[PDB]
Amino acid sequence: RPCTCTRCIEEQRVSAWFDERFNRSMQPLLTAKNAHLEEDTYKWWLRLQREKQPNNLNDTIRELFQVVPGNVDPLLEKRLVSCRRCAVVGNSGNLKESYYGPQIDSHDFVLRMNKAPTEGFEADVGSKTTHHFVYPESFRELAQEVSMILVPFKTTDLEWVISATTTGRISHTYVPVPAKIKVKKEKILIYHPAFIKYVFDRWLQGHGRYPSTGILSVIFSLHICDEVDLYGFGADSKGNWHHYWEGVHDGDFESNVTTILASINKIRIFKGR
Ligand SMILES: CC(=O)N[C@H]1[C@@H](Oc2ccccc2[N+](=O)O)O[C@H](CO)[C@H](O)[C@@H]1O[C@@H]1O[C@H](CO)[C@H](O)[C@H](O)[C@H]1O
Ligand SMILES: Nc1ccn([C@@H]2O[C@H](COP(=O)(O)O)[C@@H](O)[C@H]2O)c(=O)n1
Repeated sequence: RPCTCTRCIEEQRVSAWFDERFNRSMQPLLTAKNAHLEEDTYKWWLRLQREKQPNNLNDTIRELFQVVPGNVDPLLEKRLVSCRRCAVVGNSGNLKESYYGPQIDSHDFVLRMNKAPTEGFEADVGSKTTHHFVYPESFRELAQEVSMILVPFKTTDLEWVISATTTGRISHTYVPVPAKIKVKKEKILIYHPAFIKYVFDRWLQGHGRYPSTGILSVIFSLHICDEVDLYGFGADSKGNWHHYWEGVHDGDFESNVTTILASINKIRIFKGR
């Protein structure tokens, strides 16, 4: 249905560059229904981190959906709203003294990532979080309201969700990872591995080894939201790349994708300081 915002990200024939890349049939979250991967997609995904002798994926996903919800709506019930407005907050130190907190919090969803804190940074980054993307090597404890979106880069990452909410047996991947987390099982969502390959193939055109968490978060919000505003992406005005509180990816090519999306009004970018 056409959205009721000023513009709608889904709208075709605004930009053929967007229409070529956006695929409305993509499902960005894993469910029991959608979890079968095509062989080529599965082989691509195993190659990202090259784990030795991974456990069978369908067995892992079965066990995963004994623990966390296995029948989420893949677009997080976007069907029940007419205009969903989202803020996607990256980690750039361009948010320092930006005073973007209130405008960030004014959105329906606020999506954060990795170990980025809000505590003590609220005036700049906001206090609201509806969804927060993590992987085992870049988790921090989340407030209890917050949906955790696990972005899996290897079979162990799904195993880790199982373990860290239950037995606490996985404490190491390529680095130490938390053996337990406090996040409630009902608040966990799983980014679909096929949607990672869609991001890589169609949005990044095969640039990088695989997509960064920032660009995965952006394309995910193109699908789940009608209006998307980006904060904390890019360097600051002095050209520094640092975090606001403290190769594998092609950051130039990903940056250019977000610049082009902004130019066609499919997102807005707040550049900060
Ligand atoms: C910097 C880099 O290439 N990181 C890769 C690498 O990481 C390591 C491997 C072995 C020991 C230490 C590290 N490490 O702490 O940097 O290889 C792993 C796979 O074994 C990852 O691909 C690292 O890349 C990170 O992956 C995460 C997702 O796990 C995320 O994409 C980060 O953006 C990326 O740097
Ligand atoms: N200086 C920065 C810092 C982070 N970022 C974005 O925020 C996302 C998460 O940052 P971290 O991986 O450093 O936690 C990155 O993958 C990137 O797209 C950015 O675009 N500019």
